[PDB]
Amino acid sequence: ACGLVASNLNLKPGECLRVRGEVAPDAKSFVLNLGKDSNNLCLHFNPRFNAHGDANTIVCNSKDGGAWGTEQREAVFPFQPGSVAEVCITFDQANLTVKLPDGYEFKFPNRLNLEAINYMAADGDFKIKCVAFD
Amino acid sequence: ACGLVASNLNLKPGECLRVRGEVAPDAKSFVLNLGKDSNNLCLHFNPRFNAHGDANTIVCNSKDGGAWGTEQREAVFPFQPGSVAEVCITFDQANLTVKLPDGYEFKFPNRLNLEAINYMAADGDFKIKCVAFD
Ligand SMILES: O=C(O)[C@H](O)[C@@H](O)[C@H](O[C@@H]1O[C@H](CO)[C@H](O)[C@H](O)[C@H]1O)[C@H](O)CO
Ligand SMILES: O=C(O)[C@H](O)[C@@H](O)[C@H](O[C@@H]1O[C@H](CO)[C@H](O)[C@H](O)[C@H]1O)[C@H](O)CO
Repeated sequence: ACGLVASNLNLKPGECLRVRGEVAPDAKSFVLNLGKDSNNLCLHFNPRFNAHGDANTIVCNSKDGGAWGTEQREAVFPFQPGSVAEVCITFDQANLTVKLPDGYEFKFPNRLNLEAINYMAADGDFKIKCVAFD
Repeated sequence: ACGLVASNLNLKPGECLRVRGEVAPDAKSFVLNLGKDSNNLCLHFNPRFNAHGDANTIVCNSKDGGAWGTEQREAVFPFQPGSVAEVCITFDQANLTVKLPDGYEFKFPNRLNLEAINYMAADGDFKIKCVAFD
């Protein structure tokens, strides 16, 4: 919405999307959105340092034809304000797999049954430095 | 564009944009477009392997409010079909500096009044593997 927006990614099941960015020193929250377009997101990835009453919590959700799905809250938080963070994402028909710094990872269901990821957007307190496709 | 489209790049003067991609084995042409949007390009970078009657020539141009400017052709063509190529681009108010594989570097005048570069699009026989902001 205000950070980097990319489309025509043509990311296929099995392929690895790597994103490296800078976490603001005064970070409250940042967002990575993945999906078909801005209205159809298979992953809304929202680490909240201190936002919406949440402290040190990753919130995940989907968006289907403009409507948000049910929020899932993760158990882990390997992010520090004022540091460099890398996130790696892959997916298949059933699940997205998100790999985090310090060896953490979680799965989030592929609620939209997407077979290609064509859209990515960053927002909030995260400056993208590098994007790569493996 | 069938290729990657990126917006909100916020590339400022003196900053370096690095693009790595695979050139198709039967490549005829590829395009990197940089500017404000699809109608307003401070750089249209178009290596022609075999297109528009041209052979192994880099064609550069600008686009201003939908109108193509005066074409310039460069003297070197350090691109091989079926290989990986990195291109680095910096800019200031006067010129864009394009650094090519095999060390060659050329300048293309900045014909637009751009404070920052916010838009990038790739097209043709070039598959983007990595984008980095430096
Ligand atoms: O605080 C809550 O539990 C509440 O459900 C909020 O998380 C929620 O906020 C939105 O969640 C979305 C993801 O599900 C996005 O992160 C939005 O940016 C965020 O506003 C509420 O629906 C509104 O406060
Ligand atoms: O052959 C020429 O010299 C002539 O100028 C062609 O290069 C020109 O082609 C267009 O050049 C643009 C950049 O200046 C873009 O690359 C367009 O895609 C391309 O068609 C002629 O207009 C071709 O009819």
